[PDB]
Amino acid sequence: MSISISYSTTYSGWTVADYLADWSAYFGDVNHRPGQVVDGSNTGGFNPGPFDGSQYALKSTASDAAFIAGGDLHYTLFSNPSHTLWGKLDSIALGDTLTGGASSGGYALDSQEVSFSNLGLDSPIAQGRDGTVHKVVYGLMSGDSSALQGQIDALLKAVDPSLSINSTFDQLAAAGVAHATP
Repeated sequence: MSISISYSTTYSGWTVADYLADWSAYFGDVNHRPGQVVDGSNTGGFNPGPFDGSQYALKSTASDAAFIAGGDLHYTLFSNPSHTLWGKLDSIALGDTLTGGASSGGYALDSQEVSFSNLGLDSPIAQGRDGTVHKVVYGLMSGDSSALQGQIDALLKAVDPSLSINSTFDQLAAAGVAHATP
């Protein structure tokens, strides 16, 4: 099946692009870069882990913002090509207050704002950091939602060419693609 969106009633009138720019700015940058991963505060984590699973989750350094990437995900760590997220990305959940982890049976958000599901993205290991899955998720880590925006846009176009990243969540609901939280 094709892209499926969940949205808080708050954002009914908001556009997906406007939402993502404010989200990404609110989440900020955890500075997950060479020489800047010196402890556990900015790694995120995998479920089940240690470097592969059905979820990768990360919370903001600055705020209570967090995201959960869902799929069948893999991370090379120090192995060539190094520091590459690859695999199937099915979903991206954005919201507040990450709970849980590997030891409690999964990551969760207390307050989900928006989620994008059935993304159908799939990157092979050998593509390295140029893979779409890596760029999408690493962008969210870095306070840049661009790659994710582009991919959401393309998927929406394919459902109905009047739909885009610049559509309202309400508009997307009218087209069969999104649903507000009751």
